[PDB]
Amino acid sequence: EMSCAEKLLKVLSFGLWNPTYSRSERQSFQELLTVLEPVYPLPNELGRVSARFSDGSSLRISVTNSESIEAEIRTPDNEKITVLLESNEQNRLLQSLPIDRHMPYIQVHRALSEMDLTDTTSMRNLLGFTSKLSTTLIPHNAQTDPLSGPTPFSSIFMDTCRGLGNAKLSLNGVDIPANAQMLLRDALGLKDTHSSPSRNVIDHGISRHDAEQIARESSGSDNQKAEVVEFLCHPEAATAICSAFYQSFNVPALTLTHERISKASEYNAERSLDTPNACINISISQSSDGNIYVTSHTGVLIMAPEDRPNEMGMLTNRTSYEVPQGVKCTIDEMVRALQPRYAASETYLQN
Ligand SMILES: [Mg+2]
Ligand SMILES: [Mg+2]
Repeated sequence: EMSCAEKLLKVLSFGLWNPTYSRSERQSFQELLTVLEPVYPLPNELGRVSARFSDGSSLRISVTNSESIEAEIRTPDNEKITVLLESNEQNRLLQSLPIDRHMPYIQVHRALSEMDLTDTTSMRNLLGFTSKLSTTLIPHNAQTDPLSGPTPFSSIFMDTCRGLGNAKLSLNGVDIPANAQMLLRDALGLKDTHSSPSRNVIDHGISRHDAEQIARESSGSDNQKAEVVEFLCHPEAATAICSAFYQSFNVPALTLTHERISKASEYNAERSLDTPNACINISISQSSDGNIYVTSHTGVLIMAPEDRPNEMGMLTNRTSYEVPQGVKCTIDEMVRALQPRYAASETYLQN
């Protein structure tokens, strides 16, 4: 029967919300979608996405600047083919990929029927889904620019302390679980919440011994573990990982959605629900030429007015950037060199 990559390709071609799927099938297909990862795109691509499944199959999807879609599928038989896909109103393919697009509106998605926003777990679950869906590019101004103001990136290492062990993190699609993230925080030298990385890490990256230990705890085949190790030993791996946690990345998105942010906050207060103020989902990618790419997602709750059709949902902010060679893990270096791009979506719970 079909490989995972082939299953995912089918779901994407025909759309996750296809009438023939039951709720239970829709749920199972969403777990396949979790394997999709945004990666560094080629110069002619608006977005590139990659999934490597444990059955040995893989799917890489490229969207050209002209929104042409190509999907390279590798299946256990040794077969390797590139399929041409088209996005239409029926499949919502373009909407079902972790890519940024210019659009006249912030993209709206529907959550699966079983999703809710009761607690930490359910909120992290929703972000697990929305981090795989499309976002709309938003402009910043001097007021909302994460890279402007008196002290851009000043909170970065506290943000990293806050995020590690409390975030979804993948490196080349290899999930780094909570305990491995705590090891990673130690390896960076972030011993306490008011500290910055050790000088040795800044200059040489994470030690090979520390990198091995972190990769060991993580998912992945042995080859994929080697990928993670080689990534971690780069001085700019520390820059990538730390910079990804910046709390101010989503300020443009928060500003344009401030009423619905406020309504969600008031609604949860009123019925005493304990939800986090934000959830974090990060995918870092290094290409075989060594180029490092960060896609960082922050989800915050939103709620539409009572008289509007929707109720509770999530505002997802996607921040994308390259970490250039020679950018060391300091505030000044991040400010000097990083040039992020910002995009958002709104995803609402169903009836
Ligand atoms: Mg790679
Ligand atoms: Mg309403």
